[PDB]
Amino acid sequence: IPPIPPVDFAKYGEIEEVPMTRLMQIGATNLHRSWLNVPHVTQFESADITELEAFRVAQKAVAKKAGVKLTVLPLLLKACAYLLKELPDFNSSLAPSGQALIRKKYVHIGFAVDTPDGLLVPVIRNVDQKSLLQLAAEAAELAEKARSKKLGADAMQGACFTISSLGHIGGTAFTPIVNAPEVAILGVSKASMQPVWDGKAFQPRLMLPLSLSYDHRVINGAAAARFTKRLGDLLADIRAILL
Amino acid sequence: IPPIPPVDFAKYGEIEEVPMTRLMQIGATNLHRSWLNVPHVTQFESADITELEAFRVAQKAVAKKAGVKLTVLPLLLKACAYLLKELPDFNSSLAPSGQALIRKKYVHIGFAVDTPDGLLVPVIRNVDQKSLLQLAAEAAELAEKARSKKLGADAMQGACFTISSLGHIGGTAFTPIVNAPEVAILGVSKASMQPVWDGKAFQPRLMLPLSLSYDHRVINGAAAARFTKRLGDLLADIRAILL
Amino acid sequence: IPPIPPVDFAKYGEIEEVPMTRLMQIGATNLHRSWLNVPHVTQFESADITELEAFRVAQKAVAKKAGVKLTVLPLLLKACAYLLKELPDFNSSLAPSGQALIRKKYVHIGFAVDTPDGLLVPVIRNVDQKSLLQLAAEAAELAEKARSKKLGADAMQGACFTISSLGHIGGTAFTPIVNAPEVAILGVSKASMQPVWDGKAFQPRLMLPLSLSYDHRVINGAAAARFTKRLGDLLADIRAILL
Ligand SMILES: CC(C)(COP(=O)(O)OP(=O)(O)OC[C@H]1O[C@@H](n2cnc3c(N)ncnc32)[C@H](O)[C@@H]1OP(=O)(O)O)[C@@H](O)C(=O)NCCC(=O)NCCSO
Ligand SMILES: CC(C)(COP(=O)(O)OP(=O)(O)OC[C@H]1O[C@@H](n2cnc3c(N)ncnc32)[C@H](O)[C@@H]1OP(=O)(O)O)[C@@H](O)C(=O)NCCC(=O)NCCSO
Ligand SMILES: CC(C)(COP(=O)(O)OP(=O)(O)OC[C@H]1O[C@@H](n2cnc3c(N)ncnc32)[C@H](O)[C@@H]1OP(=O)(O)O)[C@@H](O)C(=O)NCCC(=O)NCCSO
Repeated sequence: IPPIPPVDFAKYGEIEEVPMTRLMQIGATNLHRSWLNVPHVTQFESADITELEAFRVAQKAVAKKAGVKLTVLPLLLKACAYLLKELPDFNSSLAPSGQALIRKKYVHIGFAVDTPDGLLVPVIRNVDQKSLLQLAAEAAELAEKARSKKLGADAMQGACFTISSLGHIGGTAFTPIVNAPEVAILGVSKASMQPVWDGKAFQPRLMLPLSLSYDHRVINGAAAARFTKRLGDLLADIRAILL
Repeated sequence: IPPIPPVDFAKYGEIEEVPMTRLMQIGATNLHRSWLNVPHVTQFESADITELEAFRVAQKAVAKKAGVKLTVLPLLLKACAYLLKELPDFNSSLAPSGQALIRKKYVHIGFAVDTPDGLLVPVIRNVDQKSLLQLAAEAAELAEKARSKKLGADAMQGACFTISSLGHIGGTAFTPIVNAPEVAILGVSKASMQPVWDGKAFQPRLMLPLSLSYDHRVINGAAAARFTKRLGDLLADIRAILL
Repeated sequence: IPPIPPVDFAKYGEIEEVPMTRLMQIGATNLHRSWLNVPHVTQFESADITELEAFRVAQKAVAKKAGVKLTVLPLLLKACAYLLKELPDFNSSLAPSGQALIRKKYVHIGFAVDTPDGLLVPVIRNVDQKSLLQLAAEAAELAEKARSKKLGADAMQGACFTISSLGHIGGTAFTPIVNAPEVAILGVSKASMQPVWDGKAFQPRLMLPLSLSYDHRVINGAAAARFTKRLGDLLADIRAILL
């Protein structure tokens, strides 16, 4: 690939060189490798989490008794685990021959944590088997280890899918980069109150923005529009996961 | 381009290898080729199809008498053909010297069909010369041949522009990949009722999400913001095509 | 990278070859170089410019007396200069060793101008030191020189960040390409009246669509969600820049 020509940046004013941490560098190399290997598409959707939110907030007592804080992330993790089992193509990777998919029968899910030194993506194993407060507690433990640089490589391996959550900061949508050899990544942005038409008038519903980026060699657009659609349905009524 | 390192995925759980159809593989190779050759931008827009819809639905009788089903796709196809003639840069391809555009004086348009074996994009020739019920009928014939694997290569060649429609499934917007050597692709997502300000109060209008991805070497951003804008205008009043 | 196979386009109809200007070609080569080097993410946001607009429109008299026309671009330029100093990572470039950032202590900002021959991006130097009517006047001078092909290379060098504005044409959002070796680019689309919930009811606020694309090797997603968030806040009350 052509390189970018070097520029004497100090011609224009005062410059200062600050160096990258090895995590940045590792991170930089991996994203570039994914960017060049994966033909990326992003499918955007909005889920009505009006009732999910009222549940989350009413279980605050139980959550405080268990020592966990229940945010939207354990709820996303449960729903995606369920879906990764209903739509296995999303749970798989392109074999190195380029002529097969390796379907994973397990569901481990990574989530992006933002630390001073760079990005880490700890993995929760067998997300499909834990409950909302287990996932709540583990998510929190892995994030504090990540931030403390006390997270060990054992816990950043073997993920099938990644959730990248910026809802705590802001934003309307974004287009995340697939962590190859995974095939998809859900980005989550900030929930807003919005008018949603009911057939007769607009009702304020609390809408969660979802951005699913995917590897188009493996996933075609209708399958991904279908994934986001089912996720939007599961989050509108999480009791459907009981069925 | 660096490859992605192989991972023993079976360390983490049970795996199963399922193979890709030759269509997937063909598809995979082509998208990767487009991804690396085309600097992609996506321009998003929403068109008010409140009146277009009421027309579509009122002509249901005529459509049933002709045996066709009239969806939004023949209407998109007519409007894009008209526009591909008003803005010829969108109707062209970058010559292999890299120093010229080959302007096509014809309008043939492909549309993405989703089949069990992978994606096919049949082509309707001379879209600019057929009527809404001709395009309606041909679209339907080509899609059933595509699904029946009875579509023959003659009909997947010489397209100038592609429409990729997921409105039947869901979604807010997405970023399609340009089918090189074409220069643009319109993605269409699901229409929603939305509040649109009239100067004094918000009115429910039925809004169609459009995502136009384009080859930025050939098309600059203002030309594409202008294409989506004119398309939004043509769909708001399709009688302007008579002018 | 594999090339795209040549197609005899004249099999399908009449073709015409028209050639690219040297600006297109230069432009084409640079975008391709950026596309392959930068792993791109776009973060979308909306800023409430209801009060900013009423200010802009009330200062029309002062502006007419100074000979300038004050649009939203000098206001974007001031706010981004302020922010490029609060968040210096956005004001920097990846050193050629790939292991350091070169932090620029200056703020010069480029803006995309659309001319018949192709795209030019003149640079305003030391944006952080000029006022709204200085930036208003210079922006206008550089754009008319650009359009007159009388802009000279001196003025297209040493930029730290680019603003690409299509608000004058239309569109909901788009994903611009980073001008390497810069690390981010703000795209601006058309402002719309929109319902924004106040805790009790929806209020029409005039919303500006922002699309920030960035070089993910250098900028991680939470930093960019934070940049767009602060910009949305500065534009909601530009007096915060006085603080
Ligand atoms: C650890 C975590 C992954 C997840 O955090 P979390 O458990 O959702 O929440 P948190 O950080 O504790 O913040 C929680 C508050 O914000 C709220 N919030 C979280 N998601 C929200 C959403 N999507 N919408 C609105 N509000 C949200 C929580 O519900 C919570 O409310 P209270 O303060 O009232 O309890 C996140 O802190 C993080 O670091 N994200 C970084 C992701 C990233 O950097 N991606 C970059 C790569 S881009 O390809
Ligand atoms: C054949 C077709 C292209 C087009 O189908 P179509 O003719 O528009 O409609 P359909 O499939 O018959 O479904 C029609 C129903 O959904 C509705 N629908 C279609 N577009 C709609 C839209 N954009 N918004 C809302 N509803 C829509 C129709 O109007 C119709 O309504 P009724 O059932 O009441 O008549 C589509 O079936 C298909 O396979 N699309 C796949 C595209 C794709 O996979 N892209 C992937 C690559 S991503 O880069
Ligand atoms: C010179 C300029 C950069 C900026 O123009 P400007 O100073 O904002 O405004 P303008 O062109 O004079 O048009 C101004 C009118 O549109 C309005 N307008 C500008 N931005 C607006 C916005 N974001 N929302 C709504 N309206 C807007 C102005 O406020 C102004 O209103 P009046 O006519 O009532 O005064 C632009 O003309 C241009 O050429 N943009 C091209 C960008 C581009 O091509 N990008 C492509 C690469 S894509 O990666």
